[PDB]
Formats: sequence, C-alpha cells, structure tokens
Amino acid sequence: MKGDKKVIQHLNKILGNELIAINQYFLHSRMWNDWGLKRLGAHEYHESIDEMKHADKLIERILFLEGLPNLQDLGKLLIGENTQAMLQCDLNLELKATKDLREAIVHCEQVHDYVSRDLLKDILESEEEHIDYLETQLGLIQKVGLENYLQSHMHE
Amino acid sequence: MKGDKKVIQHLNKILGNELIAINQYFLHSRMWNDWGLKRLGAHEYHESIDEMKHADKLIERILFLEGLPNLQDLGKLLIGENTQAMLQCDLNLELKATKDLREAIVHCEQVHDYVSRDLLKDILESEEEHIDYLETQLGLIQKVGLENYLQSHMHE
Amino acid sequence: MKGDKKVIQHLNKILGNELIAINQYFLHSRMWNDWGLKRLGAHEYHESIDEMKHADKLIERILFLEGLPNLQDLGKLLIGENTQAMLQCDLNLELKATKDLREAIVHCEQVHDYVSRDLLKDILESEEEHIDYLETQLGLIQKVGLENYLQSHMHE
Amino acid sequence: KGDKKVIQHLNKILGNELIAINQYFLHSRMWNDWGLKRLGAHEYHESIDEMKHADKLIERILFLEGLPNLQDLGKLLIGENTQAMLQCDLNLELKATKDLREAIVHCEQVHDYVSRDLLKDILESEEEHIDYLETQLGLIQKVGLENYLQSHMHE
Amino acid sequence: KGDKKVIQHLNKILGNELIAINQYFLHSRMWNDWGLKRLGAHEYHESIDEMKHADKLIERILFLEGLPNLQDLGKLLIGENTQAMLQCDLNLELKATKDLREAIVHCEQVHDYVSRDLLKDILESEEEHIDYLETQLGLIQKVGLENYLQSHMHE
Amino acid sequence: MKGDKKVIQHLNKILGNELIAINQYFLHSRMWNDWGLKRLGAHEYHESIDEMKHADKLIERILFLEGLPNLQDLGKLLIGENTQAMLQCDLNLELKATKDLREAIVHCEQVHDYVSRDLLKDILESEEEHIDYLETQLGLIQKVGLENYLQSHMHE
Amino acid sequence: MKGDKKVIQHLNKILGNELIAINQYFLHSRMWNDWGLKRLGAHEYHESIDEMKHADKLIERILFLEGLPNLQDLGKLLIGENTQAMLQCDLNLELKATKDLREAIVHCEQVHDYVSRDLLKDILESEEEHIDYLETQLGLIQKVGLENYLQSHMHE
Ligand code: HEM
Ligand code: HEM
Ligand code: HEM
Ligand SMILES: [K+]
Ligand SMILES: [K+]
Repeated sequence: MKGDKKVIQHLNKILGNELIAINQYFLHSRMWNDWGLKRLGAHEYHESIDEMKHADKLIERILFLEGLPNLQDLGKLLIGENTQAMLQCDLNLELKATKDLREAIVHCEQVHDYVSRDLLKDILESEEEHIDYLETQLGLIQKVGLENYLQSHMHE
Repeated sequence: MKGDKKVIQHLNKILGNELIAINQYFLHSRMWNDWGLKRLGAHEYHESIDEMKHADKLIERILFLEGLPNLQDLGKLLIGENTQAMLQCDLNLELKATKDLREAIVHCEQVHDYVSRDLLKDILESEEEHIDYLETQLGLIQKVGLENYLQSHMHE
Repeated sequence: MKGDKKVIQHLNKILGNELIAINQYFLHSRMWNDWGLKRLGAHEYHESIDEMKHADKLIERILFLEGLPNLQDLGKLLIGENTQAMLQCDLNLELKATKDLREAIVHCEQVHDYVSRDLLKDILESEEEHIDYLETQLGLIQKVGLENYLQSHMHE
Repeated sequence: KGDKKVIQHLNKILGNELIAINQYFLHSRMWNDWGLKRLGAHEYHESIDEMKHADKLIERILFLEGLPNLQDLGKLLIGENTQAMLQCDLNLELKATKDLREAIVHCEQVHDYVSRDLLKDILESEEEHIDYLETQLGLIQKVGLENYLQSHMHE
Repeated sequence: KGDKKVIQHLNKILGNELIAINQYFLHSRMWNDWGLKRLGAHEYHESIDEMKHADKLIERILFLEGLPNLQDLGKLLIGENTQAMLQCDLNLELKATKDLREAIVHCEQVHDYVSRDLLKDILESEEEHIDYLETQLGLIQKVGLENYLQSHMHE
Repeated sequence: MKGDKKVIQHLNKILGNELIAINQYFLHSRMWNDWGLKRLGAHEYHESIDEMKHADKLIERILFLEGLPNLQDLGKLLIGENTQAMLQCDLNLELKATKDLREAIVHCEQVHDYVSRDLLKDILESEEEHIDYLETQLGLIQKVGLENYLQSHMHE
Repeated sequence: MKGDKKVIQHLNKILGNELIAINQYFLHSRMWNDWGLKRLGAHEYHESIDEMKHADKLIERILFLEGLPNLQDLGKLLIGENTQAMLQCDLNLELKATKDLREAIVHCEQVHDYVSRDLLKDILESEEEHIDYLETQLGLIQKVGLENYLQSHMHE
C-alpha cells in the first residue's frame, strides 16, 4: 500500500536508532556479566531483546508500505567504560531516540498515516519507560552509593 | 585471561560476519513474509536467531580474553531481490564465513588457544549445515522448478 | 452523549463500507467454496466475520453518540468472475475504505472525539492488514502462477 | 544338519537382501542430500526392512548348521536421479523375487516347509515394494516429474 | 565440493565400518545360536553402533560432493569360537583406529575441521569398543572360559 | 590399548594438578564455611567436586592406555590466610594447571592420541571457566568493596 | 572453641589415614572397573566416598577447634596388583586406622572432648564394617575359589 516517501524515511531513521540500541545494550549486558554484575546483565539483555522486537515491527511496516528496510548503516554505539557511564550512555541514546520518535509522529499525523503513528507511539511509550529505569538507576547510585548499588546487582 | 591480540582480532572478525548474517537473514525472513512465503520466512528467521546465538558466544569469549568486542563495524549486507537470489546471497555470505573461520581456527591452534578453537569449530559446524540447507534449496529449484519451490513454501 | 453531527455522518459512512464488505466477502467465500477452493473460502469467510465485528462496534458507538445507525442503504458489491478478479475487487473495496477511514479520523481529531478516533484507527489497522493480505495473494499468483496458487488453496 | 542346496538358496537370498540394504540406504541418503526428504524417509524404511529380512535368514541358516555368507556383495544398482534410482530398485526387486521363487520351490521338494513359509513372507514384502515402485514411476508420468518431486520434499 | 583425499579417507573409514557392521552382526547371531544371549545382545548393539557411524559418514561424503562407496566390502574376520570372535573384533578395531588416525591428520592438514571432529567422535567410540574387547578377553583369563560363558548365557 | 609413554607421563601430571586442586579447594571451602561465608564455601565445594570428577576421568584414561595412575605424589597446596588470598591462591593454581594442560595437548596431537586430546580440551574448558569465576570475584572485590563482597557471600 | 593441641594432632592423624584410604580405594575401584569387575569397582567406589565423608567431618571439627587441617602430607597408598592383594592391602590399611582411632579416642576421653570422641567412634564403627566386608570377601575367595568369586563380581 504505497507509503509516503518521508514516512519511510522517518521509519528507517527510527529503525536505525533501534539497531544502535540493539548492539549497545547487548554489549553492555555482556560486559556486566563478565564483571559479575549478573542482575544488570540480565536486565540489559531484556532491553536489547525489546529493541529487537521494535526493530522487527518497523521492518515489517516498511515492507508493507513498499519501502526498503535499511539495516546497513549502523550509527555510533555509545559504549560506556564502567557501570555509571554505561547507564548514562543508554540514557543519552534514549533521549535521541525519543526526539526522533516525536518528529516522526508529527509527520505521520500530517500525512494521515495513522497506523504508523500508533506503531511509533507504542515504541515511544516503551522508550520512555526505559528512560525511567535509567533515571531511577542513576539516582539510586547517588542515594545508596556505587558500592551498594553494584552489590545489589551481583545476583539475580 | 589476557589472550593473544591476534586471536581477539580473529574472533572480532568472525563476530563481524555473524553480525552481517543476522541483519541479512532477518531482512530476507521478513521480505519472504511480506511476499507470503511464510515457510521461508520461518526458516530464515531461525537462521537469523542462530547467528545471534553465535554472536553471543563470541562476544563472551572476547570479553573473557579481555578483548574489546567490535559491534560497530558492519560489513556489506547481501540483500537479494527475489527468492533464488536471496538464497544465493546467503550462500555467498556463508562461504566467506567458513573461510574466515578456517583462517581463525588455524591461528588459534598455533597460539594453543584450544578453547577458542573448539567454539569456532562448533560455529563452523553450524555454518556448514546452513550451507547444506542453502545448496539443497537451490537444487530443489532446479529439480522441481521455481514455481513449485515457491508454492511448497507458502504455508508453514 | 450528544455527539458531533459530522462525526456521526462519518461513522455511518464507515459502517456502510463494512456492510458492503460483509456481503461481498461472504459471497466470495461461498463462491470459492462451491468451486472447491476451500482454503480461500475459509479465509474470505473470516474476513467477512471480521467486518461484521467492526460493524458492531460502529453501530454501538453511533448509538452512544445518540445517532441512528444506517443499516438500510447498501453500496455496490464488487463481485469478481474468477479468483484473480475477486481478489482485485476486495482490494479496490478496501482502498476506498481506508480513504474514508482517514477522512473520518481527520474529522474526529478536529472536533476532539478522541475515542471515536481510536475505534477508527483500530478498524484502519484491520483494513490495512487485509490490504496486505490481498496484495500478497495477487503477488503470489504472479510468483507461483495461477494454477499453483489455486491448487494451494484447494484444501484447508 | 539340514539339506544342503536349501542353505545355498537362503544364502542367495541373503545376498540379494545385502545388495538391497546398501543400495536403498545410499539412495535414501542421496534423496536427503537433495532435500527430497519424503523419498528419503521411505527408502530408509525399505533399507531397514531388508536388514530385518537378512536378520531372519542369518538366523535360519545358522539353525541349519549352515554358514551365513556376508562377504560376497553383489553389484549395487546406484541411480543418478530419482527416476533412475526407482528403476534400479525395481530391477533389483525383480531379480530378487525370481530368486525367491526358485528357493521356495527347492524348499517344497526337500520338505523344508518352515524355510518355505519364511521365504514366502519375505516374497510378500518384496511384492509390496514392487507395487510401491511401480506406483511411483506411474505417478511421475501422471503428474509430471517436477510435481512428483515436489510431493516428496516434505514428510 | 570437498577435498579429494579427505573424501578418499572418508570412504576408507566407511569401508571399515561396513566390514564391522557385518562382522559384528554375524558374531552376534552365532552367539545367540549357541545360547550366549548376553554376548549376542552386546554384539548386536556394537553392530547397530557401526551402522550409525556408517550413516554419518555417507551423509558427510554426500555433503562434500563425493560418491559414497558401499560396493567394495573388505575382508570379514570371523571366529570359530567365542575367544577368536572377540579377537577378530579386536583386530578389525585395531585396523579401524589406525586408519581413522591417518584420516584425521589429513583433515587437519587441508583444514576440514568438521570432518575431523566427526572422525574423532568415531574414534572415541572405537576406543570404547577396544576397551570392551580387552576387558572381555582379560576376564576370560581371570575367571576362565567356562565361567565367562556362563555369565553370558542369560541377559 | 598400548599408549605412548610421554602421554601417560602428562596425564599423570595433569592428574597431579587435579589432586592438588581437590584438596586445596575443599579446605578453602571448609574454611569459608567456618567463617560463615556459606556461599563461597558452597561454590568452592563444587569446584572441589569438579576436580574430583576430572581426576576420575584422567585415572580412567591412564588405566585404559595401560599406564599406572599416580595418586601418591601431591604437590604444594596454596592455602590462603584470607578470602582475597584464597581466591588468588586458587587462581595461581589454575594458571599453572592450564599451562600444563596445553603442553599435554600439544604432545597428544603430535602422537595422534586424539581421544586424550579431547579429554584435555574438556578439562581445559572447565579450567578456563574457573579462571573466569576467580578473575570475576577478585574484580568484584574492587568494584563493590571487600566488606560488601564478604557480606554477599554470607548467605546461600 | 580452643581445642587441645594433642587432640588436634590426633584428628590430623586420623585425617591422614582417611586421605590415604580415599586415594587407595579410588584407584582400586578404577582398577577393578578397567578389568571388568564392575561389582567390585562399584562397592570399592562407595568405600572411597565413605572415607571422603569421614574426612569432611574431621576437617570441620579441626577448624571448629581452631586447628589447621593437614591435607598436604599423604602417606603410603597400598596398591595391590590383583584382586586378592588389593583386598589385603585394604585390610592392612584399615587395621592401622582402627589402631590409631582407638588411641585417639582414649585421648579425647582424657581431655573431656566428648564430642570429638563421638565423631571418632562413628568413624570407627564404619571402618570396622569395612573390615568385616574385607574379611568376608577374602573368606569367600576361599569357599568358592578365586574364579567363581571374580565371576560373581563381573556384573553389578
Ligand atoms: C549483535 C546483534 C544481536 C544479538 C547478539 C542478538 C541476540 C539475541 C539472542 C541471544 C536472542 C534469544 C536467543 C534464543 O532465542 O534462544 C535474540 C532474540 C531475538 N532477536 Fe536478536 N540479536 C541481535 C540482533 C537482532 C536484530 C538486528 C534483530 C531484528 C531487527 C533481532 C531480532 C530478534 C528477535 C525478534 C528475537 C526474538 C525476541 C523474542 O520474541 O524473544 N536481533 N537475539
Ligand atoms: C548385513 C547388514 C545389516 C544388517 C543385518 C542390519 C540389521 C539391522 C537391524 C535388525 C536393525 C534394527 C531395525 C529395527 O528392528 O527397527 C538395524 C538398524 C539400522 N541399520 Fe542396519 N543392518 C545392516 C546394515 C546396515 C548398513 C550398511 C547401514 C548404513 C550404512 C545400516 C544402518 C542402520 C541404521 C541407521 C539403523 C537404525 C539404528 C537406530 O538408530 O536404531 N544398517 N540394522
Ligand atoms: C583422588 C582423590 C578423589 C577422587 C578421585 C574423588 C572422587 C569423587 C567423586 C567422583 C565424587 C562424586 C561426585 C559427584 O558425582 O557428585 C566424589 C564425592 C565427594 N568427595 Fe571426593 N574425590 C577425591 C578426593 C576427595 C577428598 C580429599 C575429599 C575431602 C577432603 C573429598 C570429598 C568428597 C565429598 C564430601 C563428596 C560427596 C560425597 C557424597 O556426599 O555423595 N573427595 N568424590
Ligand atoms: K551493603
Ligand atoms: K560358576
């Protein structure tokens, strides 16, 4: 069902962010595991799985609108050096993702592509919930201190 | 356990191939669904999952060898435009991969990283079964015809 | 709840389109069943049932907004003479349905009937998925050939 | 001891079955290599069924103070494509039923009735396989090869 | 397409397995004929084991675009009696392991690591059988033939 | 089966590193239990059992190759005075056991004792996993603080 | 509880006899397995496990009493060359063990260490059961012949 060219472009833009998130979160998940912070590893792994399912729905929407999914042009992964930096990279990644999501919703509404708008809103509702985790985690590090925070995520 | 720099370099290259395969296999899977060849979409999606598991093991082995897993440098996806071509692309990708894996295995045996070798051997055994599948499909196209082949793949 | 007069007009129009698809899809299903293409007959029956369910929701919203649902006036059924013509008649009916669904959604927005917007967005999601199904059958008729496509739809 | 030429027959059949085992097993795996899994599955079972037949003959040969020969392996008729493989099977299957018919006759002359009834039940299995094989070749004509192969991709 | 001499080893290993399938199946049925059912049953499962090794080798050959050789049946080592039987199986198993070892080195050379792994797992399985055979022979020396045969009358 | 002489000399050397490990890990386990660190005790106990299980497999092999298992010689147990030292002591013992394990594999390969090489790769695999556990624990003391790290291993 | 310097000396002595039995009985078990005497190999395996459990209770007692367990100094494993000698090597080893257990029990009583006496007495009961096994087995070899006796221990 021929889609607007600019809708497919926003869609591929969102898709590209999800592909960054997939590789960033999956590497953070495995770094934390290597370090023995198994609870953070498991939680970051599910974030990456979530971004994958988001990617999948975007790929499907694009193909339906007779666009071409772009899985070739991987942007800049924000790999952090240690736990607090890893969280603060996920968060800045997520703040870029939510901005692009809103701009895409704005266009989808202009061109009346209301079903793609709903797909992006659902993805955005989930990214905001990730921001919440992130914000909450960074504030717990300040309240309980890094040594306690890290101890709490040793075990699952 | 500080491992050979060149072993890490090799593992990071195999990982690089798994990352290509993941995105290529996953796109072909969703293209095949878009076209209603739901049985190819199902097989290809499971070829994609399987390469994601391979990446997971390599990212873990690297991290144990105190290497830095490279998930940033994505190679050329080979995306076909029709079923015979999409299968052929995957078989091309798989052939550069089993080669890179034999090269990687040789070096592991020299520096005596026998555990890294065993993992690469296990991956290579996977990729050789994918090659079996792919060769077999393209042969089925000759033997039964492109139309029957596609027909045999509409329904799961 | 006294609801906007133009909102009710739009909803009745959408209901009118559902009432065509119900009858067009049902006759196509039975036509296909009489020709021995039971798999297409079962699919088209379920498309019909789905339009009935959409009709129910519109009928109920219209009554809540104190309008009068119009089940009296029945548009032109687009009946095909053969399988490929019937698929194309469904597709044409659906493209016009999503035209009107978008126009109706634009209005609900402007007059703040956000809940009526949401029902229509859900219907639109269903209808856009039917368009995907129809375009895919038509594409499969090309890839695998009419005779194979019909053979594939003999048994359930 | 038991009659001598009987043990010579049982050992001719046993040699047939040993040809069949290897031929059907190799065919079966060729079909799987090619992705024709339903033919593979069915040929594998013809292999298994011939192994069972060989088993029962070996047991009877020994009971007759005979010596089972498993060293003298005939010529296998290995086909290069599906229609050839079926015809090779059918050729082998027809020599094997002729040989079986000769053995059975010698059994009835020397009054070895239990060796006969064993050979009959084998010959019943081999006539079943001949029906299967004739049917398959007939279907290739009725539906065309490309279709006949499509119907044996999946199990 | 697989390396020329790899496929020749694989057919070599395959040929030894085909000798083992038959040798073990016949010993098995002689031990049963004699009433040594525990040895019969053990020797049957060694036969079945080699059939699985045969199968995995035919599938690998075909994958490599080679031609599996099931025609050329080598020399079967039969025994007149329990002690020769076990020693024949042991001699075959000793030719078998030498060849496997040779084949593995070629695979390692050309870099066919997957065919190596497969032969390694056959070897592992053949060393196991060698352990069983030496252990059995050991036990005839430790407990005496008449007893070791008593211990393998029943299952 | 008659086996090479310097192969058996190696297995008995690996075996000797296992016999040392059995005793060292069991004592570290029982010490941690007595200090109330029941989680370290439990884990070190299963490390001991694993070494017991490797030893049984090495003995099984030597007797098959008609060597003579050497359970009589027993090198120096490295018994730590504190948790960190006990971890380090295990870690030193493991790195030597892998140094020697590799040397055993090299020779096994060169004389075509391919089954014995497989056993040592497996042992080697299991030892590298213990290194990861050890490296990780020592790292975790840096990250969460020694007080938190011992606290975290009070309870099971 | 600060224990008596000589009680600890006695516990480490018994612990030494148990560390010998472990290794002697284990290797004896595997020897009997290699020769196909599975019943002997199994029963001997359990004797070995039994001693491992005795040794565990000792180390725990030593540590509770604030001594140092001695797992470093291993004595003379008595390895027979055949079934009949293996059984006698075992019998000779238990007889040295039950001497040392009685002297140790005398001393625990002299210093009012009733709990250590009970542990040791429990070990002593067990070793006396092993003696009755061994006495009965050697006597069985007499009444049936080494040939029948070994026949009777081929199968578990
Ligand atoms: C470095 C890249 C990736 C890695 C390491 C990775 C890893 C994984 C793993 C380990 C699993 C679960 C394994 C299992 O099912 O047993 C998984 C599931 C999945 N992956 Fe990936 N993945 C990657 C990239 C992607 C991409 C690019 C996509 C699609 C855009 C994707 C889509 C999915 C989906 C849809 C699932 C199933 C999720 C579910 O429903 O549970 N993955 N991935
Ligand atoms: C003299 C030749 C042979 C004899 C007497 C023989 C006998 C048997 C028997 C009685 C069975 C049990 C089947 C059942 O009752 O379900 C069997 C199974 C089997 N045979 Fe054979 N066989 C022979 C040769 C072969 C060969 C040459 C191959 C392969 C190259 C082979 C492959 C197999 C396989 C894969 C099985 C199934 C094993 C399992 O997974 O259970 N056999 N054989
Ligand atoms: C050459 C020395 C040893 C060998 C070959 C050996 C072997 C074994 C094996 C195979 C098991 C079975 C584990 C399982 O399957 O879960 C076991 C259990 C055990 N071992 Fe050892 N072991 C040795 C030394 C020791 C020592 C020195 C100790 C004590 C300091 C010990 C304490 C134990 C304990 C407590 C168990 C658990 C037994 C049970 O409760 O069932 N082992 N051993
Ligand atoms: K704390
Ligand atoms: K007896």
